[PDB]
Amino acid sequence: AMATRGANVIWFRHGLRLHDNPALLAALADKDQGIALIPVFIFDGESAGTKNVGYNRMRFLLDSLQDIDDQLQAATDGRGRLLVFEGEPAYIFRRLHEQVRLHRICIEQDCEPIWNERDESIRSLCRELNIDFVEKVSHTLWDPQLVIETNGGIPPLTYQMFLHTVQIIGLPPRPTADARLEDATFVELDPEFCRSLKLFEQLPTPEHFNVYGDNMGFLAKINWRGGETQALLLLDERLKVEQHAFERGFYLPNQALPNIHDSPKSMSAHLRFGCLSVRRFYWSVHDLFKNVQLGVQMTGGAHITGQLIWREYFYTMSVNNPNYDRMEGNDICLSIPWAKPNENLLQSWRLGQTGFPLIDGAMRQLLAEGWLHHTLRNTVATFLTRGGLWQSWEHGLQHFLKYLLDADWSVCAGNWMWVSSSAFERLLDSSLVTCPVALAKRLDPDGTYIKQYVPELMNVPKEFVHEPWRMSAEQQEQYECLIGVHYPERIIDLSMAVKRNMLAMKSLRNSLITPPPHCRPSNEEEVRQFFWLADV
Amino acid sequence: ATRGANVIWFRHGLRLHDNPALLAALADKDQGIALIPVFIFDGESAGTKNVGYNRMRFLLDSLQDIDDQLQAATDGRGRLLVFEGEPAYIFRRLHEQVRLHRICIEQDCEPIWNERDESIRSLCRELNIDFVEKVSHTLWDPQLVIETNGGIPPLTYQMFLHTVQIIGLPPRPTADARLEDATFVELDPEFCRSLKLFEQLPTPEHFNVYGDNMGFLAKINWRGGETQALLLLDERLKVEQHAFERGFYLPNQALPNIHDSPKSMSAHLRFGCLSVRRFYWSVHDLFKNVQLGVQMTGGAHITGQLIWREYFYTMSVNNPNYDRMEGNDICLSIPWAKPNENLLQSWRLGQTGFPLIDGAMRQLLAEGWLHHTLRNTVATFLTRGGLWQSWEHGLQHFLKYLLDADWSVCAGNWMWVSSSAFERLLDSSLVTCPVALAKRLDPDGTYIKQYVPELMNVPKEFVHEPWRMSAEQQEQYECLIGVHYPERIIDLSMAVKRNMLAMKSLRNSLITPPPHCRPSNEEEVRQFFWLADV
Ligand SMILES: Cc1cc2nc3c(=O)[nH]c(=O)nc-3n(C[C@H](O)[C@H](O)[C@H](O)COP(=O)(O)OP(=O)(O)OC[C@H]3O[C@@H](n4cnc5c(N)ncnc54)[C@H](O)[C@@H]3O)c2cc1C
Ligand SMILES: Cc1cc2nc3c(=O)[nH]c(=O)nc-3n(C[C@H](O)[C@H](O)[C@H](O)COP(=O)(O)OP(=O)(O)OC[C@H]3O[C@@H](n4cnc5c(N)ncnc54)[C@H](O)[C@@H]3O)c2cc1C
Ligand SMILES: [N+]
Ligand SMILES: [N+]
Ligand code: NA
Repeated sequence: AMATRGANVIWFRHGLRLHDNPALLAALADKDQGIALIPVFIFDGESAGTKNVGYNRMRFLLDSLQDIDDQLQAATDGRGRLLVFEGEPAYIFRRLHEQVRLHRICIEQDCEPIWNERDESIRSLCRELNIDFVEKVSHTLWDPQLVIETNGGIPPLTYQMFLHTVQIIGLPPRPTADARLEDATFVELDPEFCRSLKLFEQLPTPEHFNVYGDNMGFLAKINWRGGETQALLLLDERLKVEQHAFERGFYLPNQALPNIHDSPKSMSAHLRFGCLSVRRFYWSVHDLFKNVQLGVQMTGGAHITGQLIWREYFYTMSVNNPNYDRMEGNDICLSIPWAKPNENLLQSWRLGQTGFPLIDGAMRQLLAEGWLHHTLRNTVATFLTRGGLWQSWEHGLQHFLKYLLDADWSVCAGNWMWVSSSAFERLLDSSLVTCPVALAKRLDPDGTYIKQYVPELMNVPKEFVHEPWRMSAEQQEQYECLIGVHYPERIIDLSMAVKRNMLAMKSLRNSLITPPPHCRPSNEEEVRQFFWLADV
Repeated sequence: ATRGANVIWFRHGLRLHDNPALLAALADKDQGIALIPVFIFDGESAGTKNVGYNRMRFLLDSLQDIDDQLQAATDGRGRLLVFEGEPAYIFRRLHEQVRLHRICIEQDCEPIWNERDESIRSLCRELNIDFVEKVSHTLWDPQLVIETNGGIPPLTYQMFLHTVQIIGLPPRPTADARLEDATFVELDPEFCRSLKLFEQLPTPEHFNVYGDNMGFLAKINWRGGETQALLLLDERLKVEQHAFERGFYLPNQALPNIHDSPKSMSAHLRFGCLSVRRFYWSVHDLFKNVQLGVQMTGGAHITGQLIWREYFYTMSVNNPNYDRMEGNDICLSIPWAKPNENLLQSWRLGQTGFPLIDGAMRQLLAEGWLHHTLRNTVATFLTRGGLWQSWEHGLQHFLKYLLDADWSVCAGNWMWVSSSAFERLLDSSLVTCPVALAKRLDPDGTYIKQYVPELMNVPKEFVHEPWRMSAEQQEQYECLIGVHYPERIIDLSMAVKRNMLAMKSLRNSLITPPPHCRPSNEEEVRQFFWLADV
């Protein structure tokens, strides 16, 4: 009877939330005619970033599915559930269509080109089966196609060009209303069909996908809880923080040092899985201040609002570029003659065995927890590339894409290229941006951060903790820390590396004479904010 | 002959643009009511009581500007009439010659102008003259702001913003005045003589003001008047545009430039050569159509600067004692040292032996304008950060030699800077150190060698701390301390200890801080002083 009436699918990939979910609303729009809802997620070997993934992000993802499932049950008195499958989407959806007739398959759009093949196969399937393929934009602030269209059919390569494009377009859509689940119908599937199509009964663990709690030697430290429920708690906290900050005259972040000793309050992973709607984030910041805004005069939330648009910028840049995550064949990235892969240096970098305390601390925190402050992401990225080992950013990106809790394909690639390959931004070759030691004394004066993530430095006194090599032979003995034994010797000479790298970047500028269009800082001031530079 | 005429009486508001009083005066043109443009040197109007050569010249420049514009727009028919004498007496005598239907003025909100204005109000009642007053010297009607804040002025800049956020945007500038078809009066030549109507604009010397500023030849770098004001606004708008395009918003991003071109409109704003509403709205309209929600846009800081001016003007409105410590409820009573006339005079003359202080005080005498950071420096040095003398001596000297010198803005800043005992950041010799400050503000001593000529030959390594030259170096560079350049008049190290202690005692004797004019928070201090995040 109900199986004859039919159903709509809301297919989660990203967009892992019930709030501001226009695809979900569309799936629910046929309630009146008794048409059921089938909420589903499919472990694909790909979807939601599961191809190149580590334990920390796997756990975060599983947390977010568990959250959706929980909310589903709670609001339907147990009738509704998240159906989690493992297998190929086209195969799964064709079989499900047989069991109960699918009126619509509804998705939140995934604008990155690495999702095009997956989605075309479902679009193609929907044609053959006469299913309505409903695709709604809500992972990004605006319809990236609209932005690209308004910018002459190509993507803005510069943050400021990006703002100039959306200023023409106007404010982004507000979040949609909440979904009404109380009166939804859900399907009972045949238990033998469920066995056959690999419908999980309990949500799988990371180990089931052959992903274990060991990140290159480090015991995974789980400081975040994935999911829409947490995402909304974190939003509240951040809105309060913004309010206090404004009240106390703090506008731009340059008015306070980056704080790397901070609690795990970041919503970056939540934004990447859509546990938090970026439109809800944008608009609740806007509504919090706009009332108290007086003309063109500074109001609250200005910077945080711009942060969201940085996300928008990189996502949008990627849309029509399958080569976004590499240098060769990528026409928005400069061709820079990086050194040949040196696996020894690459592993040392990956492991936090470089011999520069701050780099090592950042990399080890990365492996353990899967999240770094923007400023530490700059520092290890700069060190790996232009300001250091002169290794291609592509090695850095593949490492980040695995061990970060966020690791948005487009955003991670974008920041990597922006930082490493903007040859014509000469500030970026300066040592105030390069020097990991001076930056350590600024970010971590007392060695608190360094001693935490580089525990062999624990007894080295504050005087030497940033520069353990300056200890004498005797001192290294006294503090149980021998350079080349207990803690690695610096794997490269930074001063000569910087001299060599500048020359090479200047030589590259000379051969182009004129800068081709590439992903780059809008201007020098933008670089200064972006690296949180100390006036100087 | 009972035709009638309206007076537009300039005191401040020295401009034809955005002049609702002028517009009101012109509004009867169709009934053939003439216009009589009037300025009166009455001993005090437009800050002419305690005035030096430089500002008198700026003022005369602005009067000349109005007169030239009046002539150019009427083929010589319209003239600015400038009298010397007492306003009530002058308007009474004028009214006998030609019936006055209205006397129109831009409001002067400072209490120091209440006696003058009430005397004309009273005269208008008696003579059946309509006394018309318009708000256009300030952004909002200061009375409204005060009513909105519980009947008392906001003592804090943030409290002030909070108060105007409730009221909404300030009025836009008015349309331009249409003078071409206007009528003017020809008075009786004898009446003109007996009433001391000038034929040519007076010079400062007519008022016993001479081009010598405490031994300093007056250097006129500024041109008074609306015409010049409108040009400077255009230049400034282009600056804001380029500043926004290159990413600069808060300007903790750029060092203060103390040796910049004479581009400030501070004096023009004080005299009303430039409408503050035109400034506000020109900035706003430049960026609002490219602002997206709550995101940063252009002109944020400059707009705020206009608000600081509003903040201080408003605060003074109902406080005749704004310019002094005793009897002044919004100023903490601080036990300043009794006057030391030698030290005060050394401060005025730039004979303190600290190059930056001396440089700034001499620039002040010669040119009558200083960068905000230099005003801060010489102000904390006189009081609190140095000599421990009352800000009152600082104010009276500023009110004389500055090109701007708004009674309320000047007093308000002097108090904010000198007497905010509870902002401990202001205690730190690190924001009171003129040597460290000079090395940051003027690394090559370019500014110092200009206004302190005797240091001209001192190498860069020594120009900020000349006393560090050996006997031989002092001789070689023609700068003997105590001889060519005075010895430091005070030991700052010991002074800072002494001063911090006194301020601490003050804070400790008041268990709870009374309401007083003060910074809103530490971050505000940081921007106000242009501090290096250190
Ligand atoms: C080498 C490198 C790789 C990076 N990879 C990622 C990534 O995979 N995913 C990711 O979200 N960010 C990435 N970033 C940018 C940035 O460091 C993180 O977004 C930031 O650290 C998140 O912390 P937060 O939530 O407290 O940021 P906030 O300053 O509080 O900003 C809030 C949100 O705005 C967005 N945002 C902030 N900065 C950027 C930025 N530079 N580019 C794009 N969006 C931004 C993020 O969604 C962030 O969560 C990378 C930066 C570098 C240098
Ligand atoms: C002891 C002391 C006395 C002062 N006396 C005066 C004075 O008599 N008249 C005066 O206009 N300013 C005064 N100021 C404030 C300030 O230094 C000047 O307004 C500024 O130097 C003018 O330069 P600018 O036009 O380039 O400023 P901008 O930064 O370009 O600001 C533009 C306008 O905003 C207003 N503004 C800026 N800062 C302030 C401020 N702190 N308080 C009130 N308004 C401000 C002024 O009208 C100024 O012209 C004083 C400051 C101190 C510390
Ligand atoms: N969204
Ligand atoms: N003169
Ligand atoms: Na993110």
